[PDB]
Amino acid sequence: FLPLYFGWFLTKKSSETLRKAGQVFLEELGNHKAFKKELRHFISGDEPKEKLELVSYFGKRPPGVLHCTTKFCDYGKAAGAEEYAQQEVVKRSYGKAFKLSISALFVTPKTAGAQVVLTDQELQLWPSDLDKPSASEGLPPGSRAHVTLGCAADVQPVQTGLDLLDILQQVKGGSQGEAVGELPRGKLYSLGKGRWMLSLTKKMEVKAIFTGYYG
Repeated sequence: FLPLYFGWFLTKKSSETLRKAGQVFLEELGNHKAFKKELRHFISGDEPKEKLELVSYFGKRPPGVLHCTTKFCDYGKAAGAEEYAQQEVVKRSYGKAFKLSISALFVTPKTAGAQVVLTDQELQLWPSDLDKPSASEGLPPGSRAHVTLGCAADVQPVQTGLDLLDILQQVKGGSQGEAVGELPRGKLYSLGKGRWMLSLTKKMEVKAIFTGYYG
């Protein structure tokens, strides 16, 4: 019977490779004071001065090896769960390997992730009844696809996908900056309100298995 959720779980090698790249990006935001000051300000505003390690702040992360979620099923209880799981494409894809393209890394006051750009084949596994469709209104299907690398202590890692969409909505408008500058792996954008996106000069391909997770 049905899992807590379905998704693509990264292999040991790829999970550590993405983990490290996330870490380094947090350290770059934290090592340069233009960047840290602004993130620290939309995190804590005018709270008592306090030291902040971004890698520590984003220490919380959903259980299990790193993953890109498709459908939350809650063991059959969530809406659309049986209809998702009965699909031949899902049955067929279970236990099989995929490669996920990571196009960007992003951080907000609530979360740290990697944007996934799904192939057309992988989109056949993307559900069509996701919550808040207004949030991705006018964006291609599969826009919120992501791997959550960390989130702040009182944030549900589901927030990560909404944070990504919000960034993609702003960049569809053009309220993206010109890049604040270059980092080793690409152009860095300050979108405002403590939101940062690193657009990778070259996409990272990470290996993963499509399967189900139990709690």
